[PDB]
Amino acid sequence: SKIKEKEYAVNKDFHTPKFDVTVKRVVERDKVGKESIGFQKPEDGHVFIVVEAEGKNITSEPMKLAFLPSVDLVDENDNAYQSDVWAASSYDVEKGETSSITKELKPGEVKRQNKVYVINKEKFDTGKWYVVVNNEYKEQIK
Ligand SMILES: [Cl-]
Repeated sequence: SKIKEKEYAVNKDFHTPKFDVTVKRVVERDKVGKESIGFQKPEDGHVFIVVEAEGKNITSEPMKLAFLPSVDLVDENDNAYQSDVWAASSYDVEKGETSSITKELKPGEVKRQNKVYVINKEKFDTGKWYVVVNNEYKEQIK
């Protein structure tokens, strides 16, 4: 139809030894970016699936960004998807998240970890989908 975006609220925090990972929402959309920096569109029959997430260092020492837990979009056949780093970057600027990130998070510091996937729309729309955190939690979004 004329519906450009469909949203799935999660709004849950998941505890891992070093980080509390919050998953805010998953968004199905036709494009990412800003008019100033240009827009990106997925190719025919595909959509961008955006998983908005963030991690908070809950230890008393700085921890490396490399240790942030994995957050993956997973289908009913257990295929876990790899984020499109370019689309994710456009989506980040789109949201005003424009600042190089640091290599470590400080104690109590929060770091955005938005993922953007390019998925077949029919597959996304007709199947069951989940967000898997640290290969430890499985949250069904649809
Ligand atoms: Cl805690």
